[PDB]
Amino acid sequence: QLSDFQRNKILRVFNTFYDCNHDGVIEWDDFELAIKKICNLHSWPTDGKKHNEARADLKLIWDGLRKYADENEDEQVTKEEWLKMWAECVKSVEKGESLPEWLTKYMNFMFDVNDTSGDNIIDKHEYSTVYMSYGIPKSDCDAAFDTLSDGGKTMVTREIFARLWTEYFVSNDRGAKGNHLFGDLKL
Ligand SMILES: [Ca+2]
Ligand SMILES: [Ca+2]
Ligand SMILES: [Ca+2]
Repeated sequence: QLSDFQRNKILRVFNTFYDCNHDGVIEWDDFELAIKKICNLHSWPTDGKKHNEARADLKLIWDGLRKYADENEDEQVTKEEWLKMWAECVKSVEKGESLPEWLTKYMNFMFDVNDTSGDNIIDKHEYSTVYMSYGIPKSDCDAAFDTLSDGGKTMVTREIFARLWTEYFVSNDRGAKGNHLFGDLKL
């Protein structure tokens, strides 16, 4: 199963990015929250393309996560179910098979949220603008971004971001740069 390192990486994300209302479970309510949070960030109209567009993708993502981790079918993902899922989902990515569809779907969703200007590149400002809005300190965005972009040597494109996403969730390597996808970890 998952090491202390992996567990904590998987939990850190649960508590930070998924459990918006901060009550200890994931539900549709946390997603209506995200949508609000990102609209406030980018000043999208409550009813524009981006708002409804985003509401569609999250309905998909949620529907994906929950037909996947919600063993007990009550429309709620517990940390217990989250971890139980990730356990087998991880040992299955290190046996050859790729991620679940909903998880790629969230990754593209996140990428598009970052890539404000829409040139297919996350620049340092766009990055810190997002991740500061989830509580990650400005300095942990700068330390992170220098790692993910490789002091400027690598362009953070949709493709590169997806590969860092997988490293984050699955790698048991402390040296792996995808570890700092969501803000700098002291390792
Ligand atoms: Ca919640
Ligand atoms: Ca449940
Ligand atoms: Ca950009």
